[PDB]
Amino acid sequence: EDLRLHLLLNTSVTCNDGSPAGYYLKESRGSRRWLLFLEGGWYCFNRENCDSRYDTMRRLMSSRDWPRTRTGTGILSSQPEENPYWWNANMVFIPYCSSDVWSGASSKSEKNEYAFMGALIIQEVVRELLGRGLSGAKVLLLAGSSAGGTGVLLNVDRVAEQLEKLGYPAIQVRGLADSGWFLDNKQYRHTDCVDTITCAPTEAIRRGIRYWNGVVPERCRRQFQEGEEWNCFFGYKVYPTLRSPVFVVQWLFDEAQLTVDNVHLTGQPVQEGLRLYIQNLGRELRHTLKDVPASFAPACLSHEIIIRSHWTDVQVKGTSLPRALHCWDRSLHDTPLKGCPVHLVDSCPWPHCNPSCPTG
Ligand SMILES: Cc1ccccc1OCC(=O)Nc1ccc2[nH]nnc2c1
Ligand SMILES: *[C@@H]1O[C@H](CO)[C@@H](O)[C@H](O)[C@H]1NC(C)=O
Repeated sequence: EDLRLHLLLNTSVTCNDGSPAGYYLKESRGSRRWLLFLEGGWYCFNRENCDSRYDTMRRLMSSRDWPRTRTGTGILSSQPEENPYWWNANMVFIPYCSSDVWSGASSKSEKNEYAFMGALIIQEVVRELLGRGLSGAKVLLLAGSSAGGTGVLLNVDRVAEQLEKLGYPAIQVRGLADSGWFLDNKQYRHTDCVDTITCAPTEAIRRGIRYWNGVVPERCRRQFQEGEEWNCFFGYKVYPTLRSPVFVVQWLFDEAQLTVDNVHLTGQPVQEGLRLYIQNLGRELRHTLKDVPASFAPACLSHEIIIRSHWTDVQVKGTSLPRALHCWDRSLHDTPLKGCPVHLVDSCPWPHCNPSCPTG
């Protein structure tokens, strides 16, 4: 009940169906910390699959049925028992209603059945919050899970630039990308992109960018250039182009990654081909995080962590995620810290080799 809905006052910034986008807010009068969380929820990339999403996932495409309040959980909780890290922060939950991995900049019109405005929704939320206390902030942490985690990578630097051009260069913009660090790897079984379920992420995102009028960070765009902006949706490719500090949270054996790799576990014995596939996926993920100084990557088969009520339970090398985020805060005061690590990547090679992995 802690977060209260506000629909955007700028009615031109809309969910997929043209209804107003919005945000849920719980203010903390004492605090100059602001947490803006980007909800996840896959994406759609053509008329037919967006139509189907509108039938059975309408809250991800429309505000018409949104409730007036939401309960803050995990990193959005205001109870220190549940949220050791930022329980006293101003809390913002931004519903994902643009189906575009937070990248879109296109309105519904005579040529567009749907609006894809994810990148504009974030900018408009930031603008409207500045009159609600964000103008006094010292840190704005843009966080997100799954498609919202990818959205952090695509938008954190644009939020920084926006605040600079609005006259607030003192607000420190940082990112926390959870479960949004995907690999454009070989699938375990492969299909040509002939419909929605057969379309590999690289091809689905390439089509999505054109359907959404998707935008990516400027430095990444200049590296990959026209026709190749889909590359900037892959964390290991976009991360090195970013200037804002970003903490990366990623399960080594993410269930969404395995799904897009056409791996479906049943509990039956894993044979050698699939064993090597899974072990190689964990090794590749670990490799992409080698030069990411702020990261938390447990060897578990799971998906998302930061808004889960029991997010405090998982540890890597004996350090929980709330502790690692606290150590990250200390490291950004402006040399490593004794017993306060920020780079926590498991080295064991199979899901649940870490005993603190979520049970399910
Ligand atoms: C794949 C990919 C590559 C680069 C960037 C984003 C991305 O995808 C975002 C997402 O949200 N994906 C997703 C997949 C499978 C899922 N199963 N359940 N939720 C799921 C979400
Ligand atoms: C409303 O949003 C649109 C799209 O982002 C933007 O072009 C316009 O300037 C905004 N209007 C105001 C008053 O902020």
